[PDB]
Amino acid sequence: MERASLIQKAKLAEQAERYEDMAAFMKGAVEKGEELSCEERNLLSVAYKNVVGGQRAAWRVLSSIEQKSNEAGPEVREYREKVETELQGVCDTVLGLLDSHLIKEAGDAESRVFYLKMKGDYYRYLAEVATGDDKKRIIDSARSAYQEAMDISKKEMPPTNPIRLGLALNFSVFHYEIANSPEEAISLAKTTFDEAMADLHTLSEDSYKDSTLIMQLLRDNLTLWTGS
Amino acid sequence: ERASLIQKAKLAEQAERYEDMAAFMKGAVEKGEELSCEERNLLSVAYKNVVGGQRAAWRVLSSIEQKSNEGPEVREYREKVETELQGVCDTVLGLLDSHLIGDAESRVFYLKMKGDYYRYLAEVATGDDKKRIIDSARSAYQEAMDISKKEMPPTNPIRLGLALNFSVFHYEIANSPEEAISLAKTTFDEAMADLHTEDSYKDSTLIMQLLRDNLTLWGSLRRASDPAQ
Repeated sequence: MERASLIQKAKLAEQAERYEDMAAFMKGAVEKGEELSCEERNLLSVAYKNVVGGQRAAWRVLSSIEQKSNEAGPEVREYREKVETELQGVCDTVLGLLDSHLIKEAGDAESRVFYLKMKGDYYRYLAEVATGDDKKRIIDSARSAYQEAMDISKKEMPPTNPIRLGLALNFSVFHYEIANSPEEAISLAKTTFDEAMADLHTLSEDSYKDSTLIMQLLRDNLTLWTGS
Repeated sequence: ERASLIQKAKLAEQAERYEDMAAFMKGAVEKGEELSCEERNLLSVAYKNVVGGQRAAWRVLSSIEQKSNEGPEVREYREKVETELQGVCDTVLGLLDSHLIGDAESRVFYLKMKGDYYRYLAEVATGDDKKRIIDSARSAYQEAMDISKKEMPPTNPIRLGLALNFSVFHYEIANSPEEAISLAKTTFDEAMADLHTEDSYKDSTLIMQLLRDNLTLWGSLRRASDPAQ
């Protein structure tokens, strides 16, 4: 069998910063149809986060140029469309993996939340580029994925859990940027922060590291969305 | 069309999409037309980044492969990366040889680029082949050095860049650390001499700084006397 080899190669690709290869290896490993361990889920996420991150960054540059020139010819639109299409291909691939293999009405709650957060994240990336037609559905598919994830995490995981914090952080970004609900973004972020803060002495070192890093991102967004 | 491919290559540079940038520049070249100064740099920037990423990865994987057996996945994947890297170098050398040609200034530039890409093949070549590739890199650089020395000022950034890379070739590839250091100091001392002199100062000085860096890396600067502390 080559599942273990695909996973070993994905770890090598991570060290070599070959994220497209990392994503492909993890995709193939998922497709062997066995659940992923904690380590393996993170490899899947790291890989696609980086792949899509690069496409999004590029799309932003190109879209920004396209808009500021509309008072550099058809080339900007054509190339922005190429990048956009490619990006959608990645999100569709990731959502295809989540729906066909990973998300299940079964198993522990953390991994359930992890995949639904991932589902919200990738529908949110589709929403970043979508036009009014697709937009509404997509925004809503992102909202339900996050909301379902939020409901589980709130009942099953501590407020200091990094998957829970990460979920809240991203859902608040969704509110601010995508849904155009800056109030619930600010509110969710403050609430998340304060609830986690109250529970910090229950966390000992090592877990405190992971969680305070995400709490620092919440504080940063809050300061940005308001004042220092 | 050609002008569109060049416009798209500029956009790809801004979006940091170097594989796309390389492909657009390849297509623009393929259309014969000599490249302007700006266009040559776009070609170089694109492939420098593409191959840079493959080299960095190859470095990591080869390093793991060597430290480890002192596991077939490492070899297989290192081979995949290596093969892909060779494909890029072969593509670039194919462009240089196929659509090479005009003037002395630009002739240096392409021969330097020819030396650079044969040097990247040498970074991974095994034996019978490695030894030949090293010479194709050496002649490309040497021919370019001879032109630059007779036609360009010692402050010229293409000339400085060529010297810098040829000296790297000597230390790393040819295992001639003596001429690598000789060449690198000679190059920086000859440029330092005529520094005061349009105004491309900052352009040139950046490459001078790389020569001192790589020389300090190979004691540090000049002799040491008692440091007051």
